[PDB]
Amino acid sequence: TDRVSVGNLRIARVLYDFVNNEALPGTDIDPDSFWAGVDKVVADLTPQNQALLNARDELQAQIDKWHRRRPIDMDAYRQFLTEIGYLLPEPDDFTITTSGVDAEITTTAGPQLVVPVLNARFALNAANARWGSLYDALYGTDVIPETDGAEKGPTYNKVRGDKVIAYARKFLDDSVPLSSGSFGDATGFTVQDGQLVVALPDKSTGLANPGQFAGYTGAAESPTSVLLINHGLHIEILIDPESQVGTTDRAGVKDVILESAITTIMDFEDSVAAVDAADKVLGYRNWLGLNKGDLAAAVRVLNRDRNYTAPGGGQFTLPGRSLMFVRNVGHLMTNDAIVDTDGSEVFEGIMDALFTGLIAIHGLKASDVNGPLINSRTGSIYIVKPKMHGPAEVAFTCELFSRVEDVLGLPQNTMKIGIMDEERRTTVNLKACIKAAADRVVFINTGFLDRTGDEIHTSMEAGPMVRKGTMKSQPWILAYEDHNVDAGLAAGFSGRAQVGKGMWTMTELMADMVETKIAQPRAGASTAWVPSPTAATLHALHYHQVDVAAVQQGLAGKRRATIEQLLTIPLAKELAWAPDEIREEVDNNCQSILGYVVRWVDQGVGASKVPDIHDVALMEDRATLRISSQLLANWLRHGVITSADVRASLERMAPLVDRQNAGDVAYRPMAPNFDDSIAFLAAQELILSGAQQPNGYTEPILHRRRREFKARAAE
Ligand SMILES: O=C(O)c1cc2cc(Cl)sc2[nH]1
Ligand SMILES: [Mg+2]
Ligand SMILES: [Mg+2]
Ligand SMILES: [Mg+2]
Repeated sequence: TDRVSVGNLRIARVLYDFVNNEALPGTDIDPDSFWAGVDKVVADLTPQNQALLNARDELQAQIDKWHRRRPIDMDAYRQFLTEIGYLLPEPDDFTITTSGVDAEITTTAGPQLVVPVLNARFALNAANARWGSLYDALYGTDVIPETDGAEKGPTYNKVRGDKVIAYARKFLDDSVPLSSGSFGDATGFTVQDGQLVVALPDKSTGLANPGQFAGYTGAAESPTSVLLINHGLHIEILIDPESQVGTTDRAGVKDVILESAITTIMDFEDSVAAVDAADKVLGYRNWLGLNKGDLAAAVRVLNRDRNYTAPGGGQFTLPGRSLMFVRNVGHLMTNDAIVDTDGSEVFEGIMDALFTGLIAIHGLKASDVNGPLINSRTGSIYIVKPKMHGPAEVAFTCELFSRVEDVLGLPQNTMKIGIMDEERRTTVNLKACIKAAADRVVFINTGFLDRTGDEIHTSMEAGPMVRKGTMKSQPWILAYEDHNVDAGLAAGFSGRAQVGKGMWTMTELMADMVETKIAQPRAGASTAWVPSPTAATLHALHYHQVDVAAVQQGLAGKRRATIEQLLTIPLAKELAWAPDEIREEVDNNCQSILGYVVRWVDQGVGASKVPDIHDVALMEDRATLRISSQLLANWLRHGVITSADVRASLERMAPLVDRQNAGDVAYRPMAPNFDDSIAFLAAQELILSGAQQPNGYTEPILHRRRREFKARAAE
């Protein structure tokens, strides 16, 4: 065929081989029984999966027709959504009962990294990013300005280094204050009677709160490092007077190390391009290596844990790696990794649950067959499930997980669930969605891109929508952000599960990140997404300056969003825009699509630093495609713009995207032979067919074009 027959299934040999030879050994699950369970799970769960997808289509069909007869009566609109089953009754108050959850999630607040699992070295970097140098972060980025004269160059600018040092000293004052004086005047550190004691030029002092002293290394009389704790996060003062930086430091300090990326999401969904059996296996194989703890790539090796000395005691170890979640794909797509007897593809999410769940077994244990490094410490498996619509699709995820756990021979509720709030039918039924996963949920979060794509698609027929930039401050999205935090805290998330907020996408603009991203913890988010290990470290500053626990209890019991605000469709007003503004918005959207699409389709890259139309480096996932294509399809549908406008724009934008990828040998230009670039045709189709797509999802077209490209590369 060539495939492996097991019941109604025809399994791609690469997958069959990978599973039996690499993933199964060490798990004590008998191969023939694993494959029987797979057959059974797929046979039993496929019908309901399909039933859900159909229900999505029926609802959207009803809304499309409703809008085609029309301001908007919100009373009648709201009651329509209730009649059809879109808006469901808000259940009574409850508290989640999820148990066996790691410390990283229950108690601590901090940055959360996301990385495409298909890139080993990015995945490895993310795992080791649990601890990072603040000096390197401050020195290498624009947090410390190049004026003056702190300009960066080949040589080490000693002027810049002093700025870094002073910056770090201040942070210490702010986060672990001394009873008198400041770290900036320190001459040394000693450990007397299980207390940190700091040497001043005048006298000496202790911590204003001695309980913030976590541990140390070396002799108590002359420590090689000091370990501090604040708001659950650790701070390490590396002390070494013989160091280059140390010789010039008043107290011999070499560096300050911050606990940064507390948890990481290894991503199988929107940051990766994976359209067939071969791609899935490359992804499963890295997930395997991460869980074994033996993954290593050729630039290297997962960092082992960090050992310290307790204040008045023996040794203790702290986790050196970021706690790994995995984002499986959602309920939509199928993949040829497995087909049935009639040749139709199996649902890709069901597959991920089985395989990523199986592979995750190796991370619950350290052995010669399971590999040396453990992930979860409380025996959990953390799966973020994206793009769910409403509480019934959450319950289906519960059931899927529950069924997988039987096949894997795991205790029930082993497989925990991160509910991404990124679709409108979830937003407005959020409390119900959490309720359906009440014994499994460990995470909710919000974002911009997917949610705004769905916003636009759901109300496609209602009229033209505001510009993408404008969306970020519209009533619905402000309500959506608050209503998430509120639903969460009301379900008892504080001290139990993460409340997360979106990615900082501008990877070179770190000064701005430090200035503004502090808004997310101030809004009571226990975690938020960062695009790099450097960003994780800088964002960790915010959890020191903000007591997320304190903020969360202050927000307790508040109902800051109304259903009316959630349901306020972002229609543009009359007149609204001038020609030049319209063209500018089209260009920006065609550049966004083209810029991301060309690397996805031509090179199978789903996450990278893509310069936007103003050459700013952005790190967005595939959901950039959905928001951009839906906005244009919306503008197209209501005659704000034409198909020829869109094509003229794609043709204008293409050569810029081309020259923006000049430093690439494997890059192939889209201009001037437009109609012969699979990437180009993919970008054009995403728009002109955008309105027909199920909920505006881009994967159907995208996967097919990537398949088409790989097929032409087979000759
Ligand atoms: O929501 C976003 O903008 C966003 C998500 C992800 C995942 C990555 Cl890996 S990079 C990235 N950006
Ligand atoms: Mg998304
Ligand atoms: Mg405090
Ligand atoms: Mg439709």
